[PDB]
Amino acid sequence: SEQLEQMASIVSATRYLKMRCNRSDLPDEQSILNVANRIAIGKGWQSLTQEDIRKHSDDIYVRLTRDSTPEYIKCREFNRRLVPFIGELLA
Ligand SMILES: [Cl-]
Ligand SMILES: [Cl-]
Ligand SMILES: [Cl-]
Ligand SMILES: [Cl-]
Repeated sequence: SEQLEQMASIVSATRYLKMRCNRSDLPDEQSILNVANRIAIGKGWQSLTQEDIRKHSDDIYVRLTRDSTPEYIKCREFNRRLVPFIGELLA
């Protein structure tokens, strides 16, 4: 599912920021998943569950850690790209 792929990618990138890019300001995993579930339900996505998003996000995260891009560039790319989602997270 592309909606699941999308949501899971946003959640895994946010985990990457928290774990490897010092983003102490971001909410916890439960909060992030709640917000992803809220967002999905607003977008009319009824099939997506927090467990589906969480499981796929785990798998994406592993792929992200293994990617040979320098870690600091990963951080810079995600910090720029997640600005909208982080606004929903902190709202
Ligand atoms: Cl950092
Ligand atoms: Cl759910
Ligand atoms: Cl769930
Ligand atoms: Cl590196």
